[PDB]
Amino acid sequence: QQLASFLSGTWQSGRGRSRLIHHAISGEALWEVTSEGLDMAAARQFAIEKGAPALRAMTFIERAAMLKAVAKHLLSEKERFYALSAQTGATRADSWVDIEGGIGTLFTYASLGSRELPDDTLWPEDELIPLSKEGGFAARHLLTSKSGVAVHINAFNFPCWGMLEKLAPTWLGGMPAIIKPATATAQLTQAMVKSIVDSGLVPEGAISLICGSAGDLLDHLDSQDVVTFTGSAATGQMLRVQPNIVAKSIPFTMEADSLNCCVLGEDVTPDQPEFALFIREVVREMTTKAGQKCTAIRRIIVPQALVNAVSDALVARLQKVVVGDPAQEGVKMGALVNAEQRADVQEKVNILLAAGCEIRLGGQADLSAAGAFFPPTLLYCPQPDETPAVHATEAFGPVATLMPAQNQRHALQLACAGGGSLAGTLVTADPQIARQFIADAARTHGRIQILNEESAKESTGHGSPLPQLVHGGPGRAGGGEELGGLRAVKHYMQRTAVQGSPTMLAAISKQWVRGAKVEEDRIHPFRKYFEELQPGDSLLTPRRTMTEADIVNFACLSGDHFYAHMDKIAAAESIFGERVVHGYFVLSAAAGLFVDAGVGPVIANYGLESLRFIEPVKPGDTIQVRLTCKRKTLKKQRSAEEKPTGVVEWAVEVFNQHQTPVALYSILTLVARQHGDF
Amino acid sequence: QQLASFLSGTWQSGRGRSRLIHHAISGEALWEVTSEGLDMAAARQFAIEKGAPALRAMTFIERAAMLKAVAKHLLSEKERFYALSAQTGATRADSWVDIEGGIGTLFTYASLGSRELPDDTLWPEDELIPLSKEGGFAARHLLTSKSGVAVHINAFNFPCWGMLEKLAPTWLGGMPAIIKPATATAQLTQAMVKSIVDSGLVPEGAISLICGSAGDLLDHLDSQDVVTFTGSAATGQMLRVQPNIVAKSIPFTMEADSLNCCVLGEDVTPDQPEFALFIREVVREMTTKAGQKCTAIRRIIVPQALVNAVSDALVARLQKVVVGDPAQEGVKMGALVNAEQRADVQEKVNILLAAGCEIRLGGQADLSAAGAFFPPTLLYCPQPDETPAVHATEAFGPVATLMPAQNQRHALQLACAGGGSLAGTLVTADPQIARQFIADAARTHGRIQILNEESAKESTGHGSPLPQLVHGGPGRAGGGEELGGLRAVKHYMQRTAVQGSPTMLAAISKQWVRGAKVEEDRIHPFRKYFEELQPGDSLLTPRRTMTEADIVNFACLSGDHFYAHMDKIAAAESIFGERVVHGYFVLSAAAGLFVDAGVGPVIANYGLESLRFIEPVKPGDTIQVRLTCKRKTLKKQRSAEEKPTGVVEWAVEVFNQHQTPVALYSILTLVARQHGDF
Amino acid sequence: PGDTIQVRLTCKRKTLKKQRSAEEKPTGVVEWAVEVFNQHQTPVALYSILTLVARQHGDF
Repeated sequence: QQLASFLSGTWQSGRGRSRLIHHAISGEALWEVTSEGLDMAAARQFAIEKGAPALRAMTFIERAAMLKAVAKHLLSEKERFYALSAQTGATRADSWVDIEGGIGTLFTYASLGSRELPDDTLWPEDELIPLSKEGGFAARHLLTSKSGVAVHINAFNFPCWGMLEKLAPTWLGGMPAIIKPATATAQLTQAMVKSIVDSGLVPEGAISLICGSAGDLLDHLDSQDVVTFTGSAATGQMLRVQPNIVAKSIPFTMEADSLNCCVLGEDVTPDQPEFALFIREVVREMTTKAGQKCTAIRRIIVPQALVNAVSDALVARLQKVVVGDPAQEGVKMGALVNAEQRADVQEKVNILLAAGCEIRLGGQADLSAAGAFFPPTLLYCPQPDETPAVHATEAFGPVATLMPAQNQRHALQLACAGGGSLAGTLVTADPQIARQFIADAARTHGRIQILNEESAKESTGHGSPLPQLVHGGPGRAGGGEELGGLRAVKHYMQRTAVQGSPTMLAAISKQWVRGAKVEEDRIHPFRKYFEELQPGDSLLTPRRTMTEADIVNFACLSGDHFYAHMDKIAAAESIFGERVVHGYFVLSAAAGLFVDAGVGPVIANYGLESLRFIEPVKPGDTIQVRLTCKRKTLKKQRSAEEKPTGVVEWAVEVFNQHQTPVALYSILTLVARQHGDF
Repeated sequence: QQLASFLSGTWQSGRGRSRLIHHAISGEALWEVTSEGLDMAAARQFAIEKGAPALRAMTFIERAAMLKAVAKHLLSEKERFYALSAQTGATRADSWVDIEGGIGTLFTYASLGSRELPDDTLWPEDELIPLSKEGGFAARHLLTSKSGVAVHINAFNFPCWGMLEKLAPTWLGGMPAIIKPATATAQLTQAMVKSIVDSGLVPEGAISLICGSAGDLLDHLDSQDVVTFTGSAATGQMLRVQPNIVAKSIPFTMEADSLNCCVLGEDVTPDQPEFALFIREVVREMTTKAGQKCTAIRRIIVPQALVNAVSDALVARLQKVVVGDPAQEGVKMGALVNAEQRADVQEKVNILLAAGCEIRLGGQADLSAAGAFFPPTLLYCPQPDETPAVHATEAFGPVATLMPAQNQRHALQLACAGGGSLAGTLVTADPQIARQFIADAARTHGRIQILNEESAKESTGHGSPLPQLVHGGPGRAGGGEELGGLRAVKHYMQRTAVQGSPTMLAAISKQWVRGAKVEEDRIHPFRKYFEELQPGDSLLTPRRTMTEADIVNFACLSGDHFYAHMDKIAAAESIFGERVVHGYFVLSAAAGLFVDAGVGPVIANYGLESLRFIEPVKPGDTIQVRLTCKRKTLKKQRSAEEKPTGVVEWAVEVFNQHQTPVALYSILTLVARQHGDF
Repeated sequence: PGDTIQVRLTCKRKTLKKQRSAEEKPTGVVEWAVEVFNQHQTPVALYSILTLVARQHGDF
């Protein structure tokens, strides 16, 4: 039953030297995997000629909606994925984290995209940068999709999460994806790819899959493609010096093995809740998915005095973990994915012992049984700062090393001796200890959690990467960065500075910018439905002369009697030199000048975005407002009942009688549409 | 006279095989350069043991002040720099570009840093991310300095701008720098390093200088270091696969040779001003410092019909450029820097001719003269889309190739045929043309300018990278990114997600976050001076019950009679279902509840940052405000006269009587300090 | 109009009130001196206000 790979739009396989996928529990070879003789160049050309322009023609909103649809469809069919995940040696909870976290990543990126990306195919990322004095020359930065294909080489740990956490920003960025899973678990990736393809929800050529070897696919890439790698450091570093990849300046992100730490702060005593949650945390991160997560804890750093009590508690809670076939009731920790991984973990443990580690629990595994089971293992390092192997060697399984520290600073040095890690944890109740730990050791960790009693009730965990937070680390951890919210979307896009006149920048951005041409229409802009509005639709209001009576009435009604408005003596000694009008009254009176009173398309206001008070307004000044439609963003109907709306941002400029701007800001509104999209 | 290297705090030189620095005009060898036998490992250790912690102890405000002081001291002594620049073959305007642009980059980064970086040693880049339902578990992203040293390997084009361009963000990020200029022009870099060092304005070990070869410096770097390279693509791609750099995941960004284009829009005709400014632009970019800038125009793409007119105009304007010794009155364009560079330019021109290019203006130089002069060379390519060498070969001199296009889209394809460029220019007057060009060709360009009549008045240029805009490009341009404002500062820092309870995150951040512990005083916070204020100092105000009278009075005073407030019939079928209170009146009444009236340390309000209206406020509801000090930022006294103030951001939270929030926002404020720092 | 006023509020006289029972809250009577000045610091109004003020400790 050879495993097919989906490329050039067809399901096909290869012929030659194979590899086998065994059952992690029984040991039977239940899949054969090979991709020899497949035209890799044809697959790349297929993804580029028809997948990429199809994705790029969609606006960001349409791509986010497509992410959401795909997530829903994948969620409806999760039972198939659970049944396949059972073959890899996972309990129901590990398959849960993998499956449900991958789909939840899709949902999170869909939400972020809908909420904060433009309704366009281009993405203007910052505000307009003025580069002159009369305003004829300005700049802003834009992001456009790269035109190539994204190749994601994933590791066996998370066959579904590891694919979707990369796939979601790849599509949100507008790029097709060629996915190459790890051979040892490709059967679970294939089924999810087949589900996505058979849903009909994504464009043709937007997703390809290589089961087996990539062949010479990297030799055919050019500078508009991107490559991401997850796995062993040797394979990644070999890929990093790929002659084609270095000749074309192809972006390459690497995520290697890291030695994640968990530190116990000096301030805690064994009679505190922090001690118990620390023990529970170390055990959970040691034992979930048999400790095969990239973020699983590998080094435990405790104060010298606490070592014996900590070791007693760890072995006590850790002996109560039953390893076996999760289909049996009473099993809490399954097996490694194959006997090869078991041999690798055993030889790493043997290296650590040969380099000066004592067994506290279960160092040797049954290296002959059918299932790839490993017993939970807790090691001890007595000379932590002169045993350099414990800071470089990572057994990729339920194995962790306890080690002592001193004076709360030796612990920081030991945490940094890892050489760059993905995740670290500090259990403490003292906020100053946590400040010191961050300021000293954040530079070697990609993610750090301070774990006290309050955070422990809803904390997601030491080993769980959330889609909103970056996932990566320096040095030993590869150097790359994933999952930083929209930070990940930007890795599939080119950033470009665009210089020119404001009017040109407005036309290019499809958003109005300061100083650009406007259009006046003799119909108030608040009477136009969403579709009739264009950026640059502008209204000059009538004037209102400020008076002393306005200062008095506003101070009274609001209750703000700040001396700058109500005290002549104190105002004379201020920077302005006399009494001025309240800034909030300038804001309110401006709204009074431009707001259309009667029922119309404008539904809500709900938001003001960047208000600066530039010049003071005095009694005797006359103010006037220009209201320009700045940006529009359609909102997708989440049902057939909801009335179709869109978001409109408006630029507001308040001028005095010298045409001098005295206030600048944006308002957000909800505006109704004439045509919904169900 | 041998050029010294400043490493380990001492001025020293090397002994062995040397390179010679010849005068570009006369040809005399006036410097000898070698660094053999210098302890590079000692230099790096000197940078990281005393330069790096010294820079890291400074807040971003102090490092910005140090940048400004260094820029001033450099500007005062610019005559020496101009004199050493004369030796390189530069007219007064080219040296002005280099010297004043480098110093202006320092000034700009000082300004950006003092204006928008925290008064701390850590940089919290984003707002708090809630990760729980009850608010016990959240996260935000921090940036902290890396521990290592930054090695900047610079090119000969811009010996002053090329160093300070990288040095400003390196220091602002808290990293020591080791500068390695190009040997051919290291005399100008040495003098600027001498100025900086004998100024006494920077910490010890914050800048080192290697004149000549780098020896084995790259072999001794670890994961906390960063490397940058500008120059030849072969040398950079060799550095990219340096075995130590790849084994340790050391960040490495490369900038190489790019074929910058300049398209003429289909809309323009010879009778338009666009045509004249297009000619002027191509000629200025061709002849400024002999066309030796990385952003010089190399490919001119015009419509097939305009080809002969453009070729007449370019030749005419370009014969008027007098090349010679710029010390002679009447010279407009100087020499190249070396006879070696002149030979390289000549052989690139010969390759282009051998690949099918027509001479339009002189293309043969004097390969025996003492000065390294090259005449302005304008080539012609008759069949642009089938001679691939015109899109791959770059003569680093006063050489540019004219080529024809068709149908407005062949020109876009030609622009993209360069394989990734730093800069491109489109001359047009039609904004739709500009939008099409951007949307299709931004992905292969790092910077693009739309050049019309309005922008021509104050346009800084095609070839001048401004410090606010990114400087880089994909593919053939190396793939790197520089100068993007604070974007470049973040390349010398590590980004880290920190999860925990809001109280822990507030301690780590030194800024109050939503949900964190506050502290109340019995003294109103607005009566405290800057130094007495602490993030989290908080005031619960008294309550104000909203009535129908308040709605009527505010609508009357402000003029806003929007139906949701004043029309009970229309409000009946709104989403709220009855009349509500104006959001701006909620804002004003909140200010009335918390603002202290009497003269105190609070000087100005001037700002409101992120206002959302969460829930409607109805008549009969009672509101109460919690005002919390969120973030403090000291402002440096720019004289001894001005009063010392600081910037305080305040968190405002308005609650109704169910303790439900109805408005959240921040106010900015100027607060007087007790003690200035002159 | 154009004059600026400022007030000094001074506690003038305190008089404790005996609790009628063990139930009623213990208050006292405070008379306050009020002095309103204009910007030449000359007084423009003088008067006293009476006030009921809550006590911390009753005497049943």
